[PDB]
Amino acid sequence: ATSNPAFDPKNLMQSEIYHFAQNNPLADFSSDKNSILTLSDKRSIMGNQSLLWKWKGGSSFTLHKKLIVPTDKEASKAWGRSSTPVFSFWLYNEKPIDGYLTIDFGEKLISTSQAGFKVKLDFTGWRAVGVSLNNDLELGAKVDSIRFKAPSNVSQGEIYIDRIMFSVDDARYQWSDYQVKTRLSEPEIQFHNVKPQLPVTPENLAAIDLIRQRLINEFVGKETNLALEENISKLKSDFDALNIHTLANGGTQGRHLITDKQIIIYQPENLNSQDKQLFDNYVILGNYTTLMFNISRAYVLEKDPTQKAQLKQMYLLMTKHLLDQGFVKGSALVTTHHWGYSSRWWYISTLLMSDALKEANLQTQVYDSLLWYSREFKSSFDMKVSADSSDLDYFNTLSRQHLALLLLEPDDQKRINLVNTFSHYITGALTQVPPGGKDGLRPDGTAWRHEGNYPGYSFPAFKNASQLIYLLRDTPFSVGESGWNNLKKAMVSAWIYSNPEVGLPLAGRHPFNSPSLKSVAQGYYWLAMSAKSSPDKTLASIYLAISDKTQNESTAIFGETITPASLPQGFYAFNGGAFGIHRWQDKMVTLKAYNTNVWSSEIYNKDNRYGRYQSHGVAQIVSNGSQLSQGYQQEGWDWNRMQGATTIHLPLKDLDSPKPHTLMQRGERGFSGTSSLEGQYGMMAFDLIYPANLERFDPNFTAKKSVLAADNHLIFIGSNINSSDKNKNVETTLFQHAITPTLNTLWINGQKIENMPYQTTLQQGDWLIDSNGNGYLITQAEKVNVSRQHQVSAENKNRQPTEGNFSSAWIDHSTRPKDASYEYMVFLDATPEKMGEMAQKFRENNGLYQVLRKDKDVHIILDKLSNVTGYAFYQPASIEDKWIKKVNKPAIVMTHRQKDTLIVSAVTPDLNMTRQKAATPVTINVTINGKWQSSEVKYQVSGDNTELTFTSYFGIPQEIKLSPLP
Ligand SMILES: CC(=O)N[C@@H]1[C@@H](O[C@@H]2OC(C(=O)O)=C[C@H](O)[C@H]2O)[C@@H](OS(=O)(=O)O)[C@@H](COS(=O)(=O)O)O[C@H]1O
Ligand SMILES: CC(=O)N[C@@H]1[C@@H](O[C@@H]2OC(C(=O)O)=C[C@H](O)[C@H]2O)[C@@H](OS(=O)(=O)O)[C@@H](COS(=O)(=O)O)O[C@H]1O
Ligand SMILES: [Mg+2]
Repeated sequence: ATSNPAFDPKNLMQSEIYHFAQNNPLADFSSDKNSILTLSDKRSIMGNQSLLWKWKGGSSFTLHKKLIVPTDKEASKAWGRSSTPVFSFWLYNEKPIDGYLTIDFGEKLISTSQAGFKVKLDFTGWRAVGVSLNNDLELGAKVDSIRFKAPSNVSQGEIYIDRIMFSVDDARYQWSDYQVKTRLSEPEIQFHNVKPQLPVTPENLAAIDLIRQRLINEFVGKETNLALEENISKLKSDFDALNIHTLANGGTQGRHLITDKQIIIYQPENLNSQDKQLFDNYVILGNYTTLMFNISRAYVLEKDPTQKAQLKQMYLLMTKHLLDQGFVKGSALVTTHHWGYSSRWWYISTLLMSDALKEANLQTQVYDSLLWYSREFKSSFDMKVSADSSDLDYFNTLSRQHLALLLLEPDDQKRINLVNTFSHYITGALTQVPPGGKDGLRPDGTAWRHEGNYPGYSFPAFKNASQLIYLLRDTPFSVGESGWNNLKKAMVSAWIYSNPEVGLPLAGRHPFNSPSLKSVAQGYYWLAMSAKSSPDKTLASIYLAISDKTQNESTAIFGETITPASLPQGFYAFNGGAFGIHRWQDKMVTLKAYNTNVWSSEIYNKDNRYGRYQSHGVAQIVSNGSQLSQGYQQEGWDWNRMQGATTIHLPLKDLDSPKPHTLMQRGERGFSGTSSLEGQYGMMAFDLIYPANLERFDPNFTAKKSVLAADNHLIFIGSNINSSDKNKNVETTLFQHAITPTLNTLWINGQKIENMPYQTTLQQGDWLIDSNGNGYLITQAEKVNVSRQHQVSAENKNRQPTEGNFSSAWIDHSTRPKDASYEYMVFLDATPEKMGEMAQKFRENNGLYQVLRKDKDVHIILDKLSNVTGYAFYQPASIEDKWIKKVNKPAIVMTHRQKDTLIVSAVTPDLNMTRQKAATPVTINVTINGKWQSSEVKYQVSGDNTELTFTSYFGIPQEIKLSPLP
């Protein structure tokens, strides 16, 4: 504390704190005859002493401090967000008081003399009080008096006060509690309860105790963001450093506990050097509760009985210090927002210490406290299934904590009702199709957070949701088969679209830091072993592949011999992210588009700044293994040249998102994505349309981009490519990868190229092989550039410069000022000898494929290697074709004529929804030439032709096998 006024307009953000760690510490305080002020070193919040106030009822003391109270607007301007000036302090009662402490603000006040507030004194332990001086008093600039009046209707009494503070605080975070009413309240949990109730029986109680034990087992024998410490020397050393001691008639003294978010009320950047030094002595709750958990785990594993007892005493003392510090029911502590980050491992520690807390008579206090602070999560913790219940962050950061809270309930019947209700909650959250863009699983196996398919959030949710189902398995509390089935679909999908990292197009805002299925591995074991007919051989076979375990290892793990899954082969459509996956041998190709319902990219203030082209009709090829080891290197990466994309090559200042904070650019129409045929063949249809008026986006940049994928190959075609500037800098990237000693060779037309730097220009009938063994045959292009070159780029978080050496090739569309086009073919198993053979078949009147149509209405690709035809109806149309005559909606149709049958698939990749509305099915009428008889696809012969009726739900393809009528 200084001689300056509070909120000194001179230095508004500098908190004025009465902590008494300074010379003449009571200088600014006066008392009436019926009050006595002493320092005590018995307990304190900041510095080693607190104000002991002995009083008779109605007696006052006065703090004399000039307050220049800012408006909410002036506070907000000073800090840069919605702010209010706050008055706060800590008080300790050694015994409860039945009445109210009155705090009054005014000028030159005395016992007998503007505005003020009340604090109920019915409690023991530390409590914090924090009120907005502008919004929470029942204030003219001349305030110099803060009068603390003991309650009238109570004969005498005593109170410890510390850390009386004037600060600028976040306007969201002065919360009401059992001591103070503010303008803000986080209402208490009100648990839902499902009927019928399960009875208290030995069988149901035993199942509850086995669920608790199974949780203990998971935490005592590696969690992300759990700073595990197993060295007991280290736990004892950290614990002693808390300087906790039990006091005579109750409570503790030890270092003050504060959450990472509670520190805001101090404005610590702006603290005077004296206050900062004391503040720096606080303990961050996150660290403290992590320590409680590590001690609990060590306790559970400890074989030495002396050490074991010591670890229990350490845990219970930490528990007593935490409760006495005011982390108790009815104590807001001004705020506890983002409570999970500070407390998640406290919840889990209570499972391990449940019997110790029972014996110490602390279980009801710890349960009431955790329940109270959990009210921040009321939307999930109440356990009433809603459109928001499928929250993927919940499944990651809160679901096991939620279970642990319920198991901590002291009454047996209520504990069984809560865990029964939880099982129903989790089942519904894992079963329902949330409307619109809300979080959760989807029927194609995509899994959404931030209103789209998001592996970076779904992968940790899959791990923990699988664990939850496994914890409850084979009990009266087991998750419904419908939730198991949905989660299996999403997790088998993740195995398909990862190799073992998700591709660049699925990286969300973390390009070059893709999530890996390796982090989810244990979830496959958990979900396999929780099957109704356990083990689920598909999920077990994936667990062994991903975890690098052999068939010989399977018997001990699963109780029967299972062969590790081979990599999935064929084509899989995922219109939930307007993508598809083509798999052949050890390669995965991620084909990705975007549309009204699928954002192109997530770009934040410091994430994915150059990610504009993440979903521009990309076709990233990934062999099984590290993507970095295959040359997907962020340093020097040209963000313009995403593999398969058609882009405008821009300087990075122009490619950067035009929004300083968040942009999630959605497309201009519902239709773009993929479809599949026989689980083997795929097609992408991408209508590249830019916004009419977004800064840095050329409103006239357009392209129609189709890909047909079958076996070892993909046919890429593009048409109707345009820009505002005659296709200047408009380019289609064949590939880009870093040059390393392992990635040193390109082939061009049978010649080995290793020089750096190197440039050449190729054209129709030329071919290349990149260092990852992908071959590219140029089948239509005037100008293909190939470059081995030093590149300068910038990293996606802070735009700081990077550099690296890269091999790349791209089509230059500037040679066709209007409606530029391309065709090329990729071989996934290319060798110079096989590419010589494919080039020869291309020169033989194109024995590889034929484009039957390539315009703004339809792209039709006949693959002559596979004998499959792909039809990208960008618009409804009548066509001239052997098989297809007409389609009445934008759609993707595919055909395969085999021996005695014609197989037809159809879909729209349009999800037919908004951010708000549920997807509904689209009816697609596909007329085919000839008379056919036979899948849920309906057909009707109609003259010399056959009407097929497809139902496209969430872009999930349907197919039918037809055979000719005579
Ligand atoms: C603040 C911001 O830039 N984005 C908001 C999200 O926050 C980020 O995402 C998450 C997360 O999803 O866990 C945590 C961090 O705050 C940020 O990286 C997020 O807000 S959240 O309440 O913090 O989670 C979302 C809201 O959820 S959502 O649309 O799935 O409903 O809003 C983002 O904009
Ligand atoms: C999409 C996203 O940001 N997800 C969050 C995680 O970050 C990804 O994973 C990790 C990582 O934790 O190694 C690092 C990068 O930030 C992302 O690639 C991660 O956020 S965190 O900022 O890394 O802590 C997790 C945190 O989960 S936790 O709450 O289990 O610790 O939240 C993600 O899902
Ligand atoms: Mg003090």
